[PDB]
Amino acid sequence: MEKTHVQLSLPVLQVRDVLVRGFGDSVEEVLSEARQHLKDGTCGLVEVEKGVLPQLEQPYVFIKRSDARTAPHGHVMVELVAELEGIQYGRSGETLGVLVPHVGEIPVAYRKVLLRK
Ligand SMILES: OCCNCc1ccccc1
Repeated sequence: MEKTHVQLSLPVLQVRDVLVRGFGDSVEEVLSEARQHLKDGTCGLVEVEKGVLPQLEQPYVFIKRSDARTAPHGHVMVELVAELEGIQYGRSGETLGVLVPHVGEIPVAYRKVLLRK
């Protein structure tokens, strides 16, 4: 029943509000946990600016733009890419943000994406 892509609206969190600053301790774990939280509706997004990544925990999970032509509704097509110690696991387009668990923080916006699953 699982489609290749799912439309999600992700809460955009300010980095200083985030209570759980990463998904886990290895590349494989963070990707796994990020995908589960995305399915459960408990994933937030932090937009990357100077100073943001040092305030979060590695490995990082990024959502990156996967294509240039399809934004049905306002949902940019994205895929997950993890980073640890300067090495990325996946190759994709431009970063839309870094994913983190969402545990009830108040967002500043919602970001519509079409997530490749
Ligand atoms: O083992 C999967 C259970 N999820 C634990 C968790 C992680 C981050 C925020 C809230 C809860």
